[PDB]
Amino acid sequence: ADLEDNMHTLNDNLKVIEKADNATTVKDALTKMQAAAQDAWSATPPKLEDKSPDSPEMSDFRCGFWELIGQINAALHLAKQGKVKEAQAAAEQLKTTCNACHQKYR
Amino acid sequence: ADLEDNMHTLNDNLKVIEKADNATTVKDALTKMQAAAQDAWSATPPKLEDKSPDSPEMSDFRCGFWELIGQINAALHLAKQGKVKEAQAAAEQLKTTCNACHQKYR
Amino acid sequence: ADLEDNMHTLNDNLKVIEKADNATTVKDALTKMQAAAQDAWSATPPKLEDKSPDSPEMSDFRCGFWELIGQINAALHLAKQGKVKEAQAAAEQLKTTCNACHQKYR
Amino acid sequence: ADLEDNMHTLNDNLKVIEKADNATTVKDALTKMQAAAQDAWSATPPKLEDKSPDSPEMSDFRCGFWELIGQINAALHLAKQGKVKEAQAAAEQLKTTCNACHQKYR
Amino acid sequence: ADLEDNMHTLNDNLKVIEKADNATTVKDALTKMQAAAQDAWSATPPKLEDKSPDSPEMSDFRCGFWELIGQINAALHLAKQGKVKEAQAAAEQLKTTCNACHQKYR
Amino acid sequence: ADLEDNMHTLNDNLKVIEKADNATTVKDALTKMQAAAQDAWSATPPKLEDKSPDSPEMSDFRCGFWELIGQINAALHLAKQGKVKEAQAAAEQLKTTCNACHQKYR
Amino acid sequence: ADLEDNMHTLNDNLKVIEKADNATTVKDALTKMQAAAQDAWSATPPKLEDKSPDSPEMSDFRCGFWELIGQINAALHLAKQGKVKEAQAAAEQLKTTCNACHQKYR
Amino acid sequence: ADLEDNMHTLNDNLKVIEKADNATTVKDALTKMQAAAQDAWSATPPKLEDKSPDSPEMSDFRCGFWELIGQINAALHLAKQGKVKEAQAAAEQLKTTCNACHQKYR
Amino acid sequence: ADLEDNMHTLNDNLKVIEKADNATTVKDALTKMQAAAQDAWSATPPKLEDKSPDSPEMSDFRCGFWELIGQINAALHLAKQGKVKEAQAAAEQLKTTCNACHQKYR
Amino acid sequence: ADLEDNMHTLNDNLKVIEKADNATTVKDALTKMQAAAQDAWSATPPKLEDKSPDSPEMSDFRCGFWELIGQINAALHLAKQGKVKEAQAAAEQLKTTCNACHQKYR
Amino acid sequence: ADLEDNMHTLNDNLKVIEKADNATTVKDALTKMQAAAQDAWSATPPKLEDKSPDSPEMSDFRCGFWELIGQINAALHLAKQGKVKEAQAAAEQLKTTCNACHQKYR
Amino acid sequence: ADLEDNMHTLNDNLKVIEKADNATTVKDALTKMQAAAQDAWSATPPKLEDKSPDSPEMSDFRCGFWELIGQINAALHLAKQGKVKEAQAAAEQLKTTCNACHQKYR
Ligand code: HEC
Ligand code: HEC
Ligand code: HEC
Ligand code: HEC
Ligand code: HEC
Ligand code: HEC
Ligand code: HEC
Ligand code: HEC
Ligand code: HEC
Ligand code: HEC
Ligand code: HEC
Ligand code: HEC
Ligand SMILES: [Fe+3]
Ligand SMILES: [Fe+3]
Ligand SMILES: [Fe+3]
Ligand SMILES: [Fe+3]
Ligand SMILES: [Zn+2]
Ligand SMILES: [Zn+2]
Ligand SMILES: [Zn+2]
Ligand SMILES: [Zn+2]
Ligand SMILES: [Zn+2]
Ligand SMILES: [Zn+2]
Ligand SMILES: [Zn+2]
Ligand SMILES: [Zn+2]
Ligand SMILES: [Zn+2]
Ligand SMILES: [Zn+2]
Ligand SMILES: [Zn+2]
Ligand SMILES: [Zn+2]
Ligand SMILES: [Zn+2]
Ligand SMILES: [Zn+2]
Ligand SMILES: [Zn+2]
Ligand SMILES: [Zn+2]
Ligand SMILES: [Zn+2]
Ligand SMILES: [Zn+2]
Repeated sequence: ADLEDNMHTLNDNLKVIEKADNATTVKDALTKMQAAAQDAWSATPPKLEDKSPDSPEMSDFRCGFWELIGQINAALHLAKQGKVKEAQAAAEQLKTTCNACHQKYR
Repeated sequence: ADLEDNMHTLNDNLKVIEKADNATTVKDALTKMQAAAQDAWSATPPKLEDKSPDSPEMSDFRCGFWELIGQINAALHLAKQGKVKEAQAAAEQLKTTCNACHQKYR
Repeated sequence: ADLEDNMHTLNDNLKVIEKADNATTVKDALTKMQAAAQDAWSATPPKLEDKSPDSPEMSDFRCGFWELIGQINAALHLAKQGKVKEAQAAAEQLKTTCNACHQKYR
Repeated sequence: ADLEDNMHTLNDNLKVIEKADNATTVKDALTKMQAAAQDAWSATPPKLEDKSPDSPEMSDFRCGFWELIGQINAALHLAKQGKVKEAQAAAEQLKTTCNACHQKYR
Repeated sequence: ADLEDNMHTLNDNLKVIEKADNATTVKDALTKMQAAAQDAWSATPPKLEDKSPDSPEMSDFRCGFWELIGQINAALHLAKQGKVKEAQAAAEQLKTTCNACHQKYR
Repeated sequence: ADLEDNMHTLNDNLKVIEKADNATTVKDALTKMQAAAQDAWSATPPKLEDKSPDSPEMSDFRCGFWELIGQINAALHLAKQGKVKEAQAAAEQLKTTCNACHQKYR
Repeated sequence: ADLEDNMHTLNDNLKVIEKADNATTVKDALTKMQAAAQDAWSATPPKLEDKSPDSPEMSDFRCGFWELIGQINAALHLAKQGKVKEAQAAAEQLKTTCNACHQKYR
Repeated sequence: ADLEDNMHTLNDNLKVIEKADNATTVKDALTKMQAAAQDAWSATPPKLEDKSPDSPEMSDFRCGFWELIGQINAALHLAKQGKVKEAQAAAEQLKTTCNACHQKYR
Repeated sequence: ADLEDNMHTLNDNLKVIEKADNATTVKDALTKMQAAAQDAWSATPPKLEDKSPDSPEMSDFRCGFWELIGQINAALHLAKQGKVKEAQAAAEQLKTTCNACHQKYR
Repeated sequence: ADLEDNMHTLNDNLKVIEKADNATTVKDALTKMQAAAQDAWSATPPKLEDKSPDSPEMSDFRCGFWELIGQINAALHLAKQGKVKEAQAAAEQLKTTCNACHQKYR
Repeated sequence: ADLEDNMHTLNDNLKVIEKADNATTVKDALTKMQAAAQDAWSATPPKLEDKSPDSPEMSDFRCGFWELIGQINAALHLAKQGKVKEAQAAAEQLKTTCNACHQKYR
Repeated sequence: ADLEDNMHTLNDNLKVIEKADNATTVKDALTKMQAAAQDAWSATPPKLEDKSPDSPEMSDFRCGFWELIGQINAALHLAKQGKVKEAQAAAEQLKTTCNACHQKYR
């Protein structure tokens, strides 16, 4: 998957997460996100095509995915316990990371 | 994944395939369509919910999926061989099986 | 397992599913049922031993089994989500499929 | 494997089946057929190159492989029990499906 | 599975074993009996709930189950060696174990 | 792990189970208790080293551990079914087992 | 393996352990002893065939085997920790178990 | 496991590692510690629940965990080589990392 | 593998990649660099041995590896797609991340 | 598979390879030749049945297979790299090892 | 296992195979023999410790082992087919290979 | 890997072997050699590019790798027992095979 494909995947499964009524739908959504983020953190966004890889921009970009992956895991921790409303809340809090990286680098 | 979830998956991956430039991307997108159609065949569409599980439209519905699952495999055969533009021509040709079921039951 | 033992398995797990009070017992009963039905779909029933493998009755006998596994998958989908009562109700609708085969071929 | 390769495989292992004197030779032959049929049912025969995939010809073609796979499984059921003569008989009965599809579509 | 479910499972496979005509079928019945006796040994029978788990009754009840699992393993030993009649005679013999626990705690 | 390590492990997970608010957390605590009780049953307590392994003390010490592993398995049965409160009441009950062995060999 | 085969296996690995000069070799000998003692505990010795499986003799015979498997597990514990001499002294000690059952049922 | 239970696990295995006399106990303690720290790196500590997921404190909290797993990997590297005392000494240096996090965030 | 062992691995595989003529060779060499960098991130370089595990140079060191591990994944993404000369241009570009860390800490 | 069974396999797959247009087909055919030659090396040809297992013709026979198994691996190396016409030139060159053994022992 | 223990294993399983009454005991004895012979083919016998690794005697010693595994594979091939007496007779021919090595090198 | 790549691998790990101070470093080095030799024995050296594959040169070349693989296994046998000095000695003795094949065919 390219970068855009993986963003589309995270976004879709985020929508599945809010629509869900049970923990298994949520669990499986989060796992697909977890795979899209893993495939994506090594990508280079078009806005950073002329930075060296070592620049603080590109390492802040990598930092955004690791923070994203951290809270995806936190949401999965809740889902695997059956706490559907608490997982949906945790998944909502994930958008702060989404937006922060979008403001700077998208 | 409910039925429309998996319909959305099929649609997204049709779009990934038409724009790809390698067989790896195409292969993986096909594999996801395979997963989606397997989760979808045992579902009752809304417009068929009041007709018996034996009825010929329920048989004709689940027959449509195995025809789809067939041509996905066929396309997947071409992609596993590196034949990327023929795997893409087979994915383009998947739409007439999509339309046929849609005209009848969507 | 022979055909008669698979049928007795299918029937055992309907009682299990109906008396169940949690989703784990239901998913496991529905999993054994999928096992018994997979093994039984290739069998030859006493009253069709007379007949050709490509006869209409044998093609229909087999096709009645593809529809039972279908509905068993749908009910497993609910049970995996923790919806025990929806799972119970979907399994009770399965007896439409048992009856339609029995009338023709038992 | 192309379609012809897989037909050659089924035919060879069918010959191995009649030559056999033990259940393991038979079991392993049937398993190779089972894989050739799986690889083959999504193929398009030259005689159906101009039918749409949804036509009753192509779905009857798919139907022939599923009936074939059903009795391969039945033969394997016998072989895995040690019943060598009964498996060889079941494997012989498979030729009806072979011939029926050959008459129409080969 | 509760205790009663696993008892019915033991019963069913005793019948399956007596009518079997090959070793594969007895082995699988013995395998399922083993899985049943393993889930059941830690359960509490209705007539021993009013009692501490370290009482000799709970100890003798668990003792009966390990006696049963040994006789199933011995029978499974013979079945894995193709001795259908010997394993069948062994399965019949362990009825003496089922009965011993029954006129005690059932 | 020595015997003392596994005792501390048993103790920790009893506390974890009493404060849990979901089934996933009790199941894992029970799973770890099982792994602990399995490593510990073949150990020799300090007050039974001066003794042959076939003495009734070593036999009753090992007897206590199999009593414990049964009660953990019964509790694990309820937890796997989502019955958090029942499994929690079951975990509390097996404290009677921990104490019985303790005022004997500790 | 019959009972006698597994006895010879126990004997061989006792000798292998006494002459070993490292932990890997004792661990594997203890592992094979474990596999031997597991296959053997459900067998019936020649001098206890004239007897019901719930007699104290069959119960004490099976009791001896669980005593043995515990001492092998304790020795395996030390070997996995690299304590060759301690595991070697532990293997020698369980000769007292082999002898106890022998002047009883052999 | 919650954050507090993972911390109690991390602390348990430091005592295990310090009192250990072989490399197998150390590698296994260090493996449990890696488990507890992996599960805890995505948690939210009481005193930061107030705060944004992309706040400096949460980014720092997470980053303090990447350094603890790092050092735990290094100590596992030694323990896997059988260097128990070097492994013990590397683990005792781990408390620099525990302290630096506790001062800021406990 | 100590730190210089894994540095040597990275260097050798950089040379394999520049001279390869297929993506399989490049893919596998990249996978080995992945393994090497995973074993290397948790190591303390000599010139940093006296600075605290918290120090910003230790953080800046282990940050450098994840930047390297990132671009290896990125190159590995291109190789898995068959893009051999672009996977090689990405491996050529890996050197500026090598130099950057070397100028600072080698 | 008896010896002539596996000879037939080798022959069929030589023909698949010469006509293929991709490395996937060639790879899989080579993998099947690998399986066939592994099953075939430990067989005694008819014209060598009365010569001792030590005899130099039995040694020279089983030496011929490892020479064949070698060049199959070598061809398989080229196919795994995508070099389809060089993998096919190596498969064409396999025949001189076939002929050499045939002239001597067929 | 050392060379002498592997030989004692090889000899143990010949007696097992000769006294066996079913194909399962034979296949399992022949499997242990293949294990012992695989581990022993790289050993150095007492009377060749004097000698070079590329000496004619060591090359011959090793080559005598490739022929023993060969014949053990052939006998396993029969035992896997349920031909216990043919398997027994093929194993009794194995002692030609044991003798030829012993005369030269024991 | 080409032939030269694999020779470089064996040589590197041989250097790691003499530098090592523990059995795990040695074990892992030998395993990487074992894989390089496996990948290499089917190769054709430049000096034998004009020999037929069946010539005694090319089969002596294959013979050199099998002797090499035999002693790599012997060294691994020692390493897996913890005998580091004895494994380093066995690994040193391997150079005779290296040199012998280098004199003739390199
Ligand atoms: C940086 C660390 C990011 C994080 C965290 C997330 N996204 Fe993102 N996103 C990012 C970039 C650099 C881009 C631009 C890609 C490009 O090719 O220009 C995007 C884009 C998207 C899109 C648009 C997809 C498309 O069709 O082009 C979507 C739908 C999207 N992003 C969604 C999304 C969600 C839901 C996230 C959190 C769960 C998220 N992104 C995080 C960079 C980063
Ligand atoms: C029957 C055998 C079908 C085949 C083959 C395909 N689709 Fe489908 N589709 C089907 C139904 C019954 C429905 C309605 C489902 C509902 O719950 O209302 C759909 C719907 C879609 C949608 C929209 C989903 C939504 O927004 O609710 C899409 C985008 C879609 N289908 C796409 C699609 C594609 C791309 C297919 C083949 C490649 C395809 N469908 C096949 C039934 C069937
Ligand atoms: C055909 C496609 C069938 C479907 C679907 C189901 N059943 Fe069936 N069943 C079928 C036949 C032809 C027979 C008779 C076979 C014979 O040898 O007589 C049966 C038998 C049963 C039985 C009695 C079995 C016995 O112990 O003798 C039962 C209890 C039974 N079947 C139950 C059952 C249930 C609950 C089903 C749906 C879940 C079901 N069957 C489906 C053919 C077919
Ligand atoms: C349809 C559902 C089929 C079934 C069932 C079987 N076969 Fe078939 N076969 C089929 C077709 C459409 C063709 C023509 C392929 C082509 O490229 O034109 C064939 C051909 C064969 C062949 C010839 C192989 C060749 O070298 O071209 C053989 C040997 C063959 N088929 C054998 C065979 C056997 C043994 C079957 C049952 C076990 C069998 N076929 C089933 C279609 C179908
Ligand atoms: C104790 C050590 C037992 C052994 C060994 C066997 N059985 Fe059992 N059985 C036992 C109890 C305590 C009960 C009552 C459980 C309850 O909840 O009431 C039973 C019951 C049965 C039943 C009746 C189930 C029903 O739904 O009516 C059957 C059919 C049964 N048991 C069968 C059975 C078989 C076949 C056994 C040996 C193979 C066997 N039991 C052993 C206690 C014990
Ligand atoms: C015997 C059959 C026992 C059972 C069941 C349980 N315990 Fe145990 N316990 C036992 C002994 C012989 C000892 C002494 C071991 C020694 O080496 O001295 C113990 C000790 C404990 C301890 C103290 C550990 C410490 O480091 O001080 C604890 C906390 C403990 N045991 C807990 C415990 C729990 C929670 C149990 C049930 C779930 C349990 N024990 C059962 C013997 C036996
Ligand atoms: C019962 C609880 C036993 C334990 C523990 C051990 N042995 Fe055993 N042994 C037992 C019996 C009933 C028999 C007779 C079996 C028969 O079929 O006659 C034996 C026999 C042996 C033998 C002789 C085998 C032969 O072929 O002659 C040996 C060498 C032997 N046993 C060894 C052995 C060892 C080494 C044990 C402990 C590690 C051991 N036995 C324990 C009963 C029991
Ligand atoms: C942050 C990155 C931390 C690291 C690294 C370590 N600890 Fe920690 N720990 C942290 C917090 C924020 C807290 C308090 C959480 C709360 O809910 O109050 C803790 C707590 C502990 C405790 C007490 C746990 C309890 O049972 O209440 C202990 C014993 C503890 N921590 C130990 C510990 C050790 C040994 C560490 C290094 C190996 C370590 N912690 C690292 C935050 C962080
Ligand atoms: C830090 C984040 C580094 C990155 C990225 C790379 N290297 Fe490295 N390298 C680093 C250090 C601290 C050292 C010194 C280690 C020591 O123990 O002294 C090295 C050393 C090397 C060496 C020589 C090793 C030796 O002979 O002792 C080589 C050949 C080397 N490094 C190569 C190399 C390559 C090819 C890299 C990227 C592709 C690379 N290094 C990255 C620290 C870091
Ligand atoms: C010895 C080292 C051999 C090598 C290399 C190959 N073959 Fe072989 N082949 C060999 C023998 C001893 C026999 C006779 C077996 C018998 O039981 O009579 C054969 C036979 C064949 C056959 C015909 C089999 C039959 O119909 O009975 C074929 C088609 C064949 N061989 C093909 C073949 C190919 C294609 C090879 C390399 C690619 C090859 N053989 C190698 C011995 C040896
Ligand atoms: C060389 C290639 C051999 C083959 C093939 C077989 N044996 Fe062997 N064996 C060989 C040697 C060099 C030795 C002596 C090693 C020593 O340290 O003295 C042996 C030894 C035995 C023994 C005695 C083992 C002992 O306990 O001391 C036995 C019982 C034995 N060998 C049996 C045996 C059998 C049955 C074989 C064929 C299946 C066989 N050996 C093959 C060398 C070789
Ligand atoms: C034949 C059976 C060989 C054995 C055993 C070993 N090596 Fe070798 N080596 C061999 C050949 C034919 C060649 C030439 C390759 C070429 O392309 O010309 C080599 C070469 C090497 C090299 C040089 C690598 C390079 O950069 O070209 C090295 C470092 C090497 N060989 C090392 C080596 C070691 C350490 C061995 C034993 C463990 C060993 N070789 C065995 C053939 C054979
Ligand atoms: Fe139909
Ligand atoms: Fe008792
Ligand atoms: Fe940072
Ligand atoms: Fe030779
Ligand atoms: Zn991707
Ligand atoms: Zn989408
Ligand atoms: Zn779904
Ligand atoms: Zn069956
Ligand atoms: Zn029943
Ligand atoms: Zn194919
Ligand atoms: Zn053929
Ligand atoms: Zn249960
Ligand atoms: Zn332990
Ligand atoms: Zn046995
Ligand atoms: Zn957790
Ligand atoms: Zn604790
Ligand atoms: Zn390392
Ligand atoms: Zn074969
Ligand atoms: Zn060994
Ligand atoms: Zn022996
Ligand atoms: Zn290679
Ligand atoms: Zn190198």
